[PDB]
Order: sequence, then structure tokens, then C-alpha cells
Amino acid sequence: GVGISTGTFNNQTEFKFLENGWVEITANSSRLVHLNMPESENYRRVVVNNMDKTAVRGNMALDDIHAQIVTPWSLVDANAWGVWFNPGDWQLIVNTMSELHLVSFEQEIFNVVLKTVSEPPTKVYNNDLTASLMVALDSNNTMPFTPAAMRSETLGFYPWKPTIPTPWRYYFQWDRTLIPSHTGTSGTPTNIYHGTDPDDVQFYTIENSVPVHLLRTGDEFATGTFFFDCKPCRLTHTWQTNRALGLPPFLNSLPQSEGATNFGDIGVQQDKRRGVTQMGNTNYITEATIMRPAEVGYSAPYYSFEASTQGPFKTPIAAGRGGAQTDENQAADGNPRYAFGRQHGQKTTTTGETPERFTYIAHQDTGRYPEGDWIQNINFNLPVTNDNVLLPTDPIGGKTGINYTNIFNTYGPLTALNNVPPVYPNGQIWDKEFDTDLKPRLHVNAPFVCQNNCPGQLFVKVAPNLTNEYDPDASANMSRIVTYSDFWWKGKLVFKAKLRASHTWNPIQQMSINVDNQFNYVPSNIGGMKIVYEKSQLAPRKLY
Amino acid sequence: GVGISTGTFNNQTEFKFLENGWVEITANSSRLVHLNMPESENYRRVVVNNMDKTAVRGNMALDDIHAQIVTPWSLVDANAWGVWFNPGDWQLIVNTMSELHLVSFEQEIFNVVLKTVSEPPTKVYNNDLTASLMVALDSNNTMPFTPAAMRSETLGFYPWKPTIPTPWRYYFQWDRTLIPSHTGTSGTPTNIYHGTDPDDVQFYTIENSVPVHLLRTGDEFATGTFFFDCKPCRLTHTWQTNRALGLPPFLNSLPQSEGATNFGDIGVQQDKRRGVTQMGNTNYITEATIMRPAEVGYSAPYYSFEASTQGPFKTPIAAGRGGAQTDENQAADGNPRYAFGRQHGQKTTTTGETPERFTYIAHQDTGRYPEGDWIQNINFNLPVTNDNVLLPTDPIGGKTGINYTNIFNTYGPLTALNNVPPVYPNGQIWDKEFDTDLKPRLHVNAPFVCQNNCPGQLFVKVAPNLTNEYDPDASANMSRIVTYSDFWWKGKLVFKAKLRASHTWNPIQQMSINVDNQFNYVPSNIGGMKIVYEKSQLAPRKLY
Amino acid sequence: GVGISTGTFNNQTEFKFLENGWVEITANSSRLVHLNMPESENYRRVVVNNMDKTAVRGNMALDDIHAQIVTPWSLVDANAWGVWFNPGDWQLIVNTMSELHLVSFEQEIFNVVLKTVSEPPTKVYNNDLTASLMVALDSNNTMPFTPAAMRSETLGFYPWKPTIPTPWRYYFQWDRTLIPSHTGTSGTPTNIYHGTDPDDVQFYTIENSVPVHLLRTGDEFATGTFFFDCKPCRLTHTWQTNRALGLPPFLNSLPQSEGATNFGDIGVQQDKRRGVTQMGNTNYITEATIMRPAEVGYSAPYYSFEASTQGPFKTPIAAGRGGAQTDENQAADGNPRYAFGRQHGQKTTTTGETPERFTYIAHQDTGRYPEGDWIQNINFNLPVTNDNVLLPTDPIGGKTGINYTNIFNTYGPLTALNNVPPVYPNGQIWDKEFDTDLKPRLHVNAPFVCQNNCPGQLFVKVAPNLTNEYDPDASANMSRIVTYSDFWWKGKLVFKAKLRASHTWNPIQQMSINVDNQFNYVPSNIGGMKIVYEKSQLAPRKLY
DNA sequence: TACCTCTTGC
DNA sequence: TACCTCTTGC
DNA sequence: TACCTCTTGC
DNA sequence: TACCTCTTGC
DNA sequence: TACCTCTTGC
DNA sequence: TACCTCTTGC
Ligand SMILES: [Mg+2]
Ligand SMILES: [Mg+2]
Ligand SMILES: [Mg+2]
Ligand SMILES: [Mg+2]
Ligand SMILES: [Mg+2]
Ligand SMILES: [Mg+2]
Ligand SMILES: [Mg+2]
Ligand SMILES: [Mg+2]
Ligand SMILES: [Mg+2]
Ligand SMILES: [Mg+2]
Ligand SMILES: [Mg+2]
Ligand SMILES: [Mg+2]
Ligand SMILES: [Mg+2]
Ligand SMILES: [Mg+2]
Ligand SMILES: [Mg+2]
Repeated sequence: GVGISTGTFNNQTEFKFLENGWVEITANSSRLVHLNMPESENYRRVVVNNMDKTAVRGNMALDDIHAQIVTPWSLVDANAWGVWFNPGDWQLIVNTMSELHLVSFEQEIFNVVLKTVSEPPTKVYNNDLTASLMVALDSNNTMPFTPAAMRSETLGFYPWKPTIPTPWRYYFQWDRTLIPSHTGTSGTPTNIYHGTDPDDVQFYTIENSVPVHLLRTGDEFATGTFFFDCKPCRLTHTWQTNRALGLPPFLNSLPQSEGATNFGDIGVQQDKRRGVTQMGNTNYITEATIMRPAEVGYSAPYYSFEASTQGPFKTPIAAGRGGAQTDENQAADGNPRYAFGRQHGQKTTTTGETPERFTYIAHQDTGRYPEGDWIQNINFNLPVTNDNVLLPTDPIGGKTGINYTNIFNTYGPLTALNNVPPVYPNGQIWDKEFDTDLKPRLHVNAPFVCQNNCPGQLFVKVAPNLTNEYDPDASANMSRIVTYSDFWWKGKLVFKAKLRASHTWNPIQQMSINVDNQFNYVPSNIGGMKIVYEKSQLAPRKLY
Repeated sequence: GVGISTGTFNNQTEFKFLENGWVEITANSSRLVHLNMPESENYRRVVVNNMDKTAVRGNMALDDIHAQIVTPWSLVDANAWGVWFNPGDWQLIVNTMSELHLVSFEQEIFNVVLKTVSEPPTKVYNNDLTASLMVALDSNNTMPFTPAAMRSETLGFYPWKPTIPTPWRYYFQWDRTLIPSHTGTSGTPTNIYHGTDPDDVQFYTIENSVPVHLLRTGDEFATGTFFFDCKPCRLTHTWQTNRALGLPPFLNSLPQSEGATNFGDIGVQQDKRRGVTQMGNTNYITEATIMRPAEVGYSAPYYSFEASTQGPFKTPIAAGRGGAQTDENQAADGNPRYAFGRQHGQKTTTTGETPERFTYIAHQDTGRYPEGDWIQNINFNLPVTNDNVLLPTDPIGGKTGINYTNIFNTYGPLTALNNVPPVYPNGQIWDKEFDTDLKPRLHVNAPFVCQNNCPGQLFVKVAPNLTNEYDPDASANMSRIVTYSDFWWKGKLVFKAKLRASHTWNPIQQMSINVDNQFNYVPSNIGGMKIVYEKSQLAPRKLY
Repeated sequence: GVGISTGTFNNQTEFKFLENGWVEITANSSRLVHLNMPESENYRRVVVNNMDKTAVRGNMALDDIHAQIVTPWSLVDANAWGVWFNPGDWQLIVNTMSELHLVSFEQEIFNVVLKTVSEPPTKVYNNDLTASLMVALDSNNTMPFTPAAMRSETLGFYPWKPTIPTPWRYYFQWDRTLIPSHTGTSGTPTNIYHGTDPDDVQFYTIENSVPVHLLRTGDEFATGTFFFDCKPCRLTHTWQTNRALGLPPFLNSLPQSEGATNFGDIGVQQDKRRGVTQMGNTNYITEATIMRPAEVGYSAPYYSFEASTQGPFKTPIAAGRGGAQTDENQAADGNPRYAFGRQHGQKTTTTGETPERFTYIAHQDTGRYPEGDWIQNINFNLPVTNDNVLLPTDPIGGKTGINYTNIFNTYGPLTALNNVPPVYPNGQIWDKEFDTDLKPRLHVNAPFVCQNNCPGQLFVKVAPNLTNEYDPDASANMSRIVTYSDFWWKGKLVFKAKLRASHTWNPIQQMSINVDNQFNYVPSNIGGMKIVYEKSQLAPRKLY
């Protein structure tokens, strides 16, 4: 009906506790979405070329050359923690849960409204009861997957603030070459956009692949419930590194008086100790020598850019680093860095077009400190001679700033690592898996990776509101009545988690409000707000 | 009952042959265990610091800095081949079995006895019928896993020799930095123990996590039967390397008279041969060029130390090397080296605190001979020019002792390798798997890795035998009656194996006693004994 | 049986989660208890008289005069949080529970052992199998209630440290007068111990009121399960004070730019506002004037000593105070202060007979800041004149240090307050209710007050081990064989709690380990330990 | 509209 | 809303 | 034609 | 206590 | 002795 | 272990 409401606005998060410490977390979210008619009603294949920037020989990393199909459709993406949980709820989950399971997700569009503008510069807004809001749900997942969280373009993080969907667009194949160089490179290094391989051309259109529903004012649209199928995510971090795996050496001499300099001593000549090592050469059995079952973490090339058919790209790392050689200042390769606007956590009363940022440094110790790496000749005659060792200080290729660890890789059959932790609230929640024959062991952008089909994407678009003069036979762009729509969106994301118990004698890490952060969880006198990032795997767990 | 025995001493190994060549090997083991009261009744958090040794710039590999919780409990660990099989039995298994499956493990403590000492320096020993022996079985596996085999601290390998458990202790988190250096490094390289990250603090106590049973003289304690769930272990070695995979080249000319210099010849110009290769450049099809399905083995960095949050540690390798470029003298990276005492195989009548050792060199050929590696320019114009090849002889980073193979890594989607072989008798049998999201494909310390829960650890401790003067309100350490206990331990480890059959025309490798080793399997005139290590995968098997 | 164990040592704390967010917390506790034979086998009625101290006219508060029956029995008291929960468990309860219910309590004595000493000064300890340990359980509650927590004399807080019961003794009626005085009081103020009112004489003996069980070595003793019946205890604190109850005044003018000095203003002359007040005189309606439903908290006389038949005593207060006019330095009347030894949380390696202390300052804001109180003439003509107001600065009785608030009392039919919060670990858990006709609304020493019968007290005593020369007909004290006993105690305290949910947008207070407290939850390198007090009602709750 | 969640529901 | 179609339908 | 035997049989 | 294992058992 | 609690129990 | 007895039993 025209003058009837088709739904409920619910942003309540329910915690249903079940037998055996299981909890069914039901996150409800609703937002008022604002949508304008498309720039143009057509699909465009556009190429982006920032040649003048990558032509500065030393600037390869700043390459932006790519091709894309620009569609007249908008994308309603809610894949981001900030859309479902507020700080308070997040605290509860993170402090008391041990593991989190992604169960299901359903969403609907209701209370649709379409208005038109008519214009001394004074506008007037009216309701066009007959105008339609086009909704398309790509359930089959034909359209290429384009998670908005990667560009901080999801829905708003505050329930009492209207939001908007993002103009949908996807990558169109293109070949491109760009040879790396440095400040002093002589000549002009090849840097060109080759074009398109017809054999890889894929031009998709919502119209030809998805049934489109036309919603008028009294219409609503709901997707069914979609059940995820993916590994659980842990809310505990490991701390043990190869150096803390197994039975420690027996201390034959213990300290007899308190102090920070009163150590205990093993008490056996390093070369007369009993035990096992993988060094068939020496009889030295030290903590750095003793054999460990496998290897926690791995070393990978840092700030390595590889290039294939379409240009260079950063080689991704699984884990960050951090610790007492750390702490958002040294924050090197591996630690994700989120940049975002006012809709997703930046002080809303802040002016200027500079985003808010943060580098997420996980509590899990599975990274590497290259400065501490080194390689020595197999003969293992120590103290090691300069010619018999390769340090992170010895230059590679005559370059003063590149050492071996920079191109080093220790991934292998003995590598053990953990999946990335949830980044509240700017992080992505679930992600689609690659359609390659051999798949990656994890993704660095989300903890949940649908093994099957991921929920299909939801597209919206304001139907063309034609005037009385329309001539399709003409070359000029069609003139439409300025129309826009505002509709309500409601989602329900359901997780299942397990409550934790206390196994150590000591208490553990817990997120808490205090005198220093207190003002990050309350509005200002102007009504300003912000959502500060929070770590997720606070409690520790044994790794072995 | 006080004057009644609660068990049987059985160290018999049963071989039950079943239909279809399957055998149920039941290894029974019993030992008389001796246990003294703890140093102190308290738990201590101790730090070990051998700064003065790692401060010798060239000595990083000798680092021992670590923290550990020292408990008053002792650990009864029987995870080591030497505890269950004698040479004779091992021979049978190794010579006639093809694969070995770890089935179950159960153990019990019986005939408990507690005595007290009382003291011209003449001691007197009495039975304290009321004194108790505390037994705790961490079935849930809350305590961190600390397999004693890694430090040769399991139970004794001879059934007729009393043994003892080891003082239990586990790693306590700590941060620590140590920058590598060499003899001629100028200045003082950072080498410090930072402390502890509260976020990773885990102080466990037997008392707060495991129910403790108090056993008096007439008491016994038995664990139930525990069934393992892990991949089978093979008792055959592969010998084929990439060079021996598939159809050999057809010899167009065969030799016509015996001799070691009368070879056959392929008989087709190397560049006129038919076949397949992954080198799109040349038409050369040689044995080192012809395409093989995948790659057996992989190259990894040798004598590489990586470092994370707690110090440096050796990067582990999956396989050893060996062969005609071998044989316990060159014995380089990958080959495990065991050091051990008299309880585990060293001549028992030997004096001195120097351990017995051996580097285990597996019969499987899946290693690498770096000296034979090399890399050449893609243009493949040969004979190759010096500037177009990188040999294991060309220095990397200006270091005379470091070549590319030293930092090289060829692990990849085409890598194929085998799990580590059993090392009798000093090797560990089963091992717990890491509690990381992505797990290692194997462990280098044991053939069996419980996919589920590994049998929980068994802890023992002599209950405090207080005197009449005890004041808990005091700071001084409590004085106890010198008490100790001797109890009998009996275990039953069950495997299932498959008998082998003869498929080749030639006979194969078999372990056998002869004129040279004969005296390693018999006691001396003094009653000395020893247990010499033995190889396990004697017979060969096709790999492809 | 003599050589058989009669029990299990269990100090595990189980958390059983049920449907609807309820949790059944089962705290198990076991300790090795050490017990010496009594000083004397007789009951003594002793009077304590510290006349010489209270005779210093200004020292009344230091009075210790009292009479007591000294029994040869010892009391095994486990009524104290520290006996049942370690820091880790306490953290879990306090951070995630909303309310706590005391359900049941059962305990047993097992593995009894009796030894005798025999004596160059060298002692020898033997087992006297026939000697008995007397156990008496006053289930009917005939003996006067004497909770040991009040004098920090409960069982030990660490499961791995033997403990001891306390010599039982109870108050014997006595009359006594002591007139207060001050430094300059002239003459000698009456200060005397009158004696005993026969009409109030109550001499109780364990022997005549409780059946006593004789336990020899192979004996055990268990009480049944006892179910408590008392109000639940909340784990949330209220923060609202009369000034924050109800609908705030409507701000007619809001701030327009961020800042800590940009306030909003009500915007209506204080005497032209609409609303309700209990001041029939004026038309002023201010925040301190507007009528509130009732009164949170109450004002009581501070450092008031009252005196009845047996001497002076401090008038107890229900709530503390604290806040930004606070914080363990100003910590005045109402805030409990615990003093204790090494058995209950003081650094165990600390020497000296000085106790460890702390003043518990509750998170609940229900106290008073006298400095802010005042009283003014009913005519309410302001600004108030000196003669028309009585400030906390105006002297009462010509005394410079006493003001009206000192003798002030605002308890009344409109008073609302909360029960005392749990003080971990030194606080008492449950308490017996007074057998008076009109009972107190709460106790200040414990959150749980059994409405019915509280669990009866458990007494122990070493039976007389006579020598061959005993003549009861003699006046001399009987000579006994030096005997002592060590027995194991195990208890099970069960609570039921409700899990909390997140209702605010902001996160809340949570106990957590950090860089500053980290070392309070881990043993030292000497094996030192300590248990630091923790607050219990961290989360806030609405009061109205 | 039920005692700061779903749920005075099941 | 199911794994680029209709169709995780029949 | 079944995972180097008979036997992916019985 | 059975013919050098479990097993003159099942 | 089951996958850091009770509980691979019910 | 039940509300200072036996008896929160009968
Ligand atoms: Mg469909
Ligand atoms: Mg092509
Ligand atoms: Mg850390
Ligand atoms: Mg169990
Ligand atoms: Mg930290
Ligand atoms: Mg070979
Ligand atoms: Mg009774
Ligand atoms: Mg009288
Ligand atoms: Mg406050
Ligand atoms: Mg409700
Ligand atoms: Mg389909
Ligand atoms: Mg076959
Ligand atoms: Mg037989
Ligand atoms: Mg369990
Ligand atoms: Mg009674």
C-alpha cells in the first residue's frame, strides 16, 4: 500500500546463550539509504592513466593504470564489522568469546520512496508514486566480486545516520608494462598501456544477467537467508615462537635471591649437553640450535613488487610483526593499514578531505624481525668470520639499502601460521574464494572465506523517469526528470561463538574503558562521533 | 593393601600376526622409577641469561636467553622408541614390515613405596606408610606440551635398570633482541632481554588445572587406553630423484662387451631429439632438461637463523642428504643429531660427563647437493659464460663463504617429499600438532603427529612430609622430612604393521648382526650395555 | 585401610554454562592442613586488660579489654574468597557475570596422619597409627559463631602451600566502663573492668554439645552438602546520586562548537522554572532543589564510638565514599581496610612481622562528601547569611575539629542503599544473621547472610596421647607424647551466576592484566607469590 | 510493554 | 541468494 | 587393470 | 607352566 | 587420557 | 551440617 509501512527499523544486537557455553550472536542492522539517479544511463569502458606520475623514475609503486567498466548501478555492501557491532558489543565478544563462527546473513529493502526535484534558486521536492527503484540481486554470482570494504565504501557505522551505496564498477582486462627504475636511472624506461586481449574480454551487464525487480513506494524486497560455510575464526592469539616450543633446558643452578639480574643457569658446557638438533656438524646445543618440531611463521620478501600481465603489485604477507620492537611507528610489512572517512569512524565533526588512519598491529607473535636474521657457512666454525656469514647489514647487489632478508623466503613444508584476525570496525567480514584450481590457505583481507558461494551482491538503481520528449533515435543524451530515492535497509548477520574459561592462575588481557579512551565512546557536545579501531584476539592460547 | 602387590612387571613385546599380512605389535614396558622430593615446594619464574657468551660478536648461534616456569612436579615421559623396543625386536619390525601404524597407548603406576631418610654420617631408610605420592594426569592437555625426548630425558631404555622422571618446567613468554655480527664487527651490537608482554603471560599450575590423586603404598593408578589418530609411517625409502622419473631415453646403440667403460649411447643429436621440456627457448632435450611431472625434494636456506619476538632460531629442513657425497662426515643441514646419556644408549660403564652422539643419515634420497646447483640466464646460450651463470662458487654480498644456494629456496606447488623416518632408539615417537590455523605438513621430530589430542602428560610429585614445626605465616622455607618414593611404571604401546613381500629379482637391504657390530648387542664382562642407533626404512620402494 | 588413600586433591574451578545465560560455578579447594596438639587440654576463661594503654586519656579507641573462653580445639574456617578463587577465575566472574548466587557448600577431611616427635638436639618423627584426630562438626550451631576472616585466620589462599586451622576461642560475657577523655582532660577518668553478670554466663564446650568423631589414619570425615538460603549479590555498581535521578532540565540553548568550556544553558530564570520541589517557601527550582523520588545513600556520624554494657565500639557505616575526592589517601569512614599475612596474599618471601594492607574503595557511588553538606534556616533567604547557615566549617561544642556533619544522621524512610560488595580475596563470603527480633538490613562484613542456619563450624583437635604415667588425681598438668597431625581438607563451594549483555554504546570497565600489574600474577625467581586485592562490581547499572 | 538483550518467548 | 544460465529447481 | 604379491579376491 | 612370542588363548 | 574447564559426560 | 538438644529424625 502507498500510505503503509512495509517494515521495522531494528539495530539491536541479541546475545542468546545456549547450553555448553555456546552463544548465538544475532546482529541486526538498519540504515536509511539515500540514492541519486546515475550520472548517465549507460555502461562505459574507461581507462585510467597516471603516466605522468609513474614517469618520474622512481615512482613505479604509484602506478594507477587500469581499465574498468563503469555501470549505472549502485552497490549496497554491508561487509564490514562496523556495520553490525558497536564498541560495546564488540567488547563483549572480544573479551569473553574464544572462537567465532559466521552462520548466516539475510537482508531486505523496505519503505521505498522516490522523489523528484523541481526548480530565484529555490528547489521543491515531490513524491513520484509511480517512479521505480530497481533492485537486482546477483545470487548466482555472475558479476565480478567487488567487496566495498577494501575502499571503505560500505554502509555507515552509525544507525542514526543516513547512508548511501557506492557506484558499482568492475575491472576490465588490459595489458600494461612498466619497468622499474630509480632516481638516477638513465634514459626513459618502458612504461606503456598496451590495450586489451580480446581473449580476456568480459563485459557484464546487470540487465542481461540478473532479474531486476522494480519497486514502487509500497513495495519491499527481501533476500532469503543465506548460510555461510567457512572455517571458524579464533579470538585468542598465540605468543610462542620457535624459541618457546617444548621442554626448556633443565636449569642445574637456580637463583637464590630476588632481583632482575639474578638469573638461573643451565650449568652444562654448551657442547656437552644432551638433546637433538638438525645440525649434523656441531655438538653445540643452544636454544637457537635445539631442534623444534616445525617452524612458526615464515620469512617473505619485503616491499617486493611483482608484475604480471597488468602491471606491478605488492607481494602480500600473511602475518605482521610487532612487539617490543614495534608499536605503530616501526609498523612495517604485513601490518594492515586502514584509511577511512566520517561514515566509518572518523570524527564526524572534522572538516577537510584528509582521511583517518591506523595500522592494525595484531597481538599474535608470528612475524619476523629481519634485523635479527642471519646466514652462516655450513662449516659452522664460530665465532663466525665476516666472510662466513651474511648479515642483514651486508649489502646485496652493491645496494646500501638492500640486504638478503629483503629477497629472502623461508616458507616451506614446516611452516605453521594463523589466519588474519578481525579488524573492528573497518575490516571486511567475509570474502569470496578465488576460482583457481589451487587455492590460497587464507586471505589477508578477511577472516571468513566462503568455501562455496558467497552471498550474492545487491545492486540498486533509480529507474529512468523520462520527460515527454524522448527520442531514442537521437545521439544526444536522454533528458530525465531529476529523481532520487531513499529506502530503508535492514540486515541480520548471525554468528555462533564459544564462551571462554580461565585456565591460567593469572588474569588476562581485556578491552576496557578508562580515563584515556573514555571520550572515544561518547558523542561530543556538537553531536560528533567516531569509532576507534579495536584489537580482537586479546586472550592468549598455547600453540604447542 | 599395605603388604600386597598391585601389579605385574612386563617388558615382553608381542607380535600377533593376522590374516592378510597385518601384525598387531604390542610393546609392553615396565620400569622401576625413583623419585626425590622437590627442591622447593614452590613454582618459580626464572630467566636464563648467557649474555657474556652471545656478546662475543660472532656467537649469536649460542644464545640461551629464555624464561621458564620451574614447577615442583616431575614428568614421566615414555615417548621414545628406546623405551619400547630392544634391538632384536626393532630388527624384526624394520626388516619385515612395510608400514607401521600407531594404534594405542595406556600406562599405570603401581607398587608405590615412600621412604624417609634419617641420620657418624650413617643414613637409615624407613617406610612412611602414610606418606603420599601425588599423581596428576593432564588428560585435557591444559599444560603446555613438553616432550622429554628432545632433551634425552625420557625413561630408561633397559628394563633391568631403575629410572627416573624429569623435573617438569615450561616456557614463560619473554621478548628479546639480538643483532647478528661477526668477528670483525665494530661497536657493540644490540643484545638485550626486554622482559615480558603481559598480554602473553600464561602461568599454569598442576594444582589448579588437574585433579591430583594421592597414592599411598597400597595404591595404584592407571590411565585408560588412549587411541591415536595419525597417518601411518612407512618403513621403505624412495631413491628416485627427478633424474630417474619416467621413461628413460631410448638407447639406439647398446654395448657389446662387458666392462665398466662400455656404455650405451642414446644416439641422437641432443638438439634433434623428440620429447617434452619446460624450456621454450632451446631444442636441447637432455636428461637434465627433459620435463619431469613434479619435483622430488626442495632446496632451502642452509644454516639460516630467523628471529621473531624471542630471539634467533635455526630454520628447520624437512630432509637430510647423504649418499656417495656423504656419510656422517659431510653430514650437513637436515640430518638430525642425537646426543644422549647412559640411560639411553651410551656405554653404561663409561665415565665422564660427555654424551654419546650420532647424526642420523636417512636412506631416502630426497635431499640436495648444493655444490651441484646453478642458475643461468634465460637466454640459455651454452656453453654458458661466466656473466650468464651464478654458481655455488660465486660469492654473494661480497662474502667469500656465502653463495646463492645459501639463501636459495625452491619449495613450491610441485614439491613432493616424505615424512621423517623413525630414529631408533633415541627418537621421539609421537608429537602434538600446533594449535595454529594453518598447520605444518609434517614435524621433523617424530613420524606420528596426533591430528586430535595427544595423550595427556603424566606428572608425579612427593607430597610434603611435614615435621611438627610448620608455620605457614613465616617467610622461611618450610622444613620437611626427607622423603622419597620408588614406584613401578608399566606401559603398553600398540602398533599395527603390514608384512612386506618380494617384488624385485634382487634381494634387498636388511639389518643384520655381524663380526663388526656383534658386541653392540651383548653386555660386557662388567655388565656394561649400550644401545646403538639403527636405521628404519631399509627396503626401497618406487616413487613413480 | 592404613596404607590406602581415602581421597582426591582437587583445586579445579569449573564453569558450567547453562541455557539462558546462567552459569553454575563450582569452586573446588583442597589444602594440606597441619595441626599441633593443644597448649593445654583444658578450657580457660581468660580476661585481657590493656589498662595501661587506655589510661593515657586520649586513647579510648585503643581499648582491648574483653573476656574469652580459650578452648583446646582448633577451627577450620574456609569462609574467604581467597580460599576458592584464584585471580584468573575471579577475573572471569567479575568481568562477565552480572549477579552471583551462593548455592551450596560441602567439605571433607581425608588422608589423616598422626605423627609423634622423639628427641645432641636431633628430632625423629614417627607415625602413631593408633593416635586419633578428633573432629567435631557443630551442625546445630550451638557454639557461638566465630568467622575467622575477620582476623585473617582462614585457610591458605594457595593450593600448593600447606596451611593450618586457628585455635578456637569465643567471647565470655563481661561488664566494663571507660569514660572518654582527651589529652588535656584533668583528673583520672573512670576506666574499669567490672566483672561478669552471672545472668549472661555461657560456658560452652565442644564435648558437651557436639558428637566428636575420632579419626585414625585410615579414616575420613565428610559433611553432607549444605544449601545456603540468601539474597543474590550483584556484580554491577550504581553511579547515580540524587543529582542524577530522573528527567534532566530541558536545555533551551545548546553549544555550537566543541570545547570543554562550551556549555549548554537551561535558559529560564531559576525562579520562573516549572517543576516540583519539597520547598514550599521558594520558587527556586535548581538541580539541588528539584524534588527527587527518594534519597540514595545516607549521612551517619563519623568516627563515632558508642558504648554499651561492655565498652566502646565504632558505629558502623553501610557505604564508603570515594571518587574524584578520593582514592585510598582520603579513604575515610566506611571504606573497609584489610590487614593480612603471607598465607593470605602478602608477598610470601617478605620478612618481618608487619602485615600487608589495603583499603577497599567500592566503585559504587552511594557515599557522602561531608565537606559539601550544609544546613540553612527554613526562611531560605539567599545568598545565605552566616547566622542562617551551619557549615561543615562551623565548630560544634566549641571544638575546632568537630562540625555538625560529625554527629549528623540522615537515615530515614526514603533511604536507599546497596549491600556491600565482595572483597577478593581477603573478604568473608557468607555470614550468620543475628538472633535478634529485628534484624539488620545488611552486614558490612559479607555479601551473603544466611537467612536460616549458616553452615555449622568444623572443629579439630589431636586426641591426648598419654604416656605410661598418668594420674588424673594429681594437680600437675598431664604429660603427653608430643603428637601432631597432618590431614587433607577438600571443599566445594557452588555459586550460580548470570552472564551480562552489552546495553550501552560504549564499552565498560573490565579487570585486565597490563604492564603495571603483570608481576602480581606470577611467582618470583625465588618462588615468591602474593595475591593482590581486586574490585568486584566493575560494570555500571542504572539505579533509576 | 515486565523488572538494561533475544525472552514474562519457548 | 549457492558456487558465470534456467536450477541448490525438478 | 586398483593404489610393488595372491587380492579391490573372499 | 606346553614344546623361543601373545597362545595349548580364542 | 581427547583436542586449555566440568565434558568425548549427559 | 539447619536455624543452642535428640530432630530439617519420625
Ligand atoms: Mg535463483
Ligand atoms: Mg591472446
Ligand atoms: Mg607479544
Ligand atoms: Mg576427563
Ligand atoms: Mg602487547
Ligand atoms: Mg641412496
Ligand atoms: Mg544432626
Ligand atoms: Mg544481672
Ligand atoms: Mg564513581
Ligand atoms: Mg526482556
Ligand atoms: Mg544457478
Ligand atoms: Mg593387488
Ligand atoms: Mg606359547
Ligand atoms: Mg574436556
Ligand atoms: Mg537440631
